Amino acid sequence: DKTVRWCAVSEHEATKCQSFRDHMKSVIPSDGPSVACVKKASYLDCIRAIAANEADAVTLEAGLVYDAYLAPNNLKPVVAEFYGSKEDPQTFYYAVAVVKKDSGFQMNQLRGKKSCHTGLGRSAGWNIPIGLLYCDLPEPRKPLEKAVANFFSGSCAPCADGTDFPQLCQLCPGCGCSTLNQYFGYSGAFKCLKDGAGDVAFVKHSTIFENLANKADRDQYELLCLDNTRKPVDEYKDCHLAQVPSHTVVARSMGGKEDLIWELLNQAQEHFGKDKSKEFQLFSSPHGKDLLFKDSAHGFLKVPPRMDAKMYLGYEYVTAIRNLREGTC
Ligand SMILES: [Fe+3]
Repeated sequence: DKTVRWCAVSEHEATKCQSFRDHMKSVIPSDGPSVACVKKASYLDCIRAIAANEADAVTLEAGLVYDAYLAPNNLKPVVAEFYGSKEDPQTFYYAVAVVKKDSGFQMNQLRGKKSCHTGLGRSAGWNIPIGLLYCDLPEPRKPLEKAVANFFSGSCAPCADGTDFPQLCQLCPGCGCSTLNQYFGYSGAFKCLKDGAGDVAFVKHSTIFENLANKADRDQYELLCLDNTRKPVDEYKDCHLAQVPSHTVVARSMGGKEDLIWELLNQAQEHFGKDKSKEFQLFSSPHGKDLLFKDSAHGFLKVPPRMDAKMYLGYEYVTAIRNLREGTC
């Protein structure tokens, strides 16, 4: 069943990918799916490599799936992550704004505060919050990156160009686009908040639970709700910025190996899915969080035949992104 060339971003993911390869070989027969690992410094290099037929698959944050669809890449989503539980699979999650208790400010008082984002172009960390704050940003609002930099009084926006928009990396110099940057991703943005670098972290509903095991510690944090009030972190269903689509594995439109990608991942979730193995775990890792797949994922679901990015994401989310680039107040 041939080999799937997986694209790992940076060393932590590369290590998890090698383990994935090794463990799959020990359980899957020389007749089944195998995994090869291609290491890149950023997801952008992964999209390039896959379009150039040098790699086959990579799991992309949903907000990045739309971009990957554009030419000359035209990658398509083939396998989606799902969350919650196997009994009731959720193909969406909640974007929330975590803050520290007693910090004294609401959503409409974010101007001048310091922000921690999962990464530029990502759903919860960027598209949803910046989409909501768009008109609050000072003019000229284009380029958006600078308008955001001027709005806050220091930020960490992984993957943003620190040369053109220096304040966007004030909280994480260089704005590294990988786990090499300790403040990259959901847990990285949260650490940026915990460490006291930022005042707010735009992450998902499970993020704080993934980083603080004791409720007493979580009680020192809160969420910013859209009605300009705050609520406990366990009340995200009644205090979130929006619901967004699951992250998805993408592949080429031509000779993309989506059939083998699904076969690989479907067998992988049975052998190494949640609570399945004591040797290897697809959804966790001793090397870090959200490596290759999100830790909050509980399994995979195959994307319908030939579905493209726009259709996968849905009209509501697609409109948001488009309205982020355009915008009018
Ligand atoms: Fe996300």
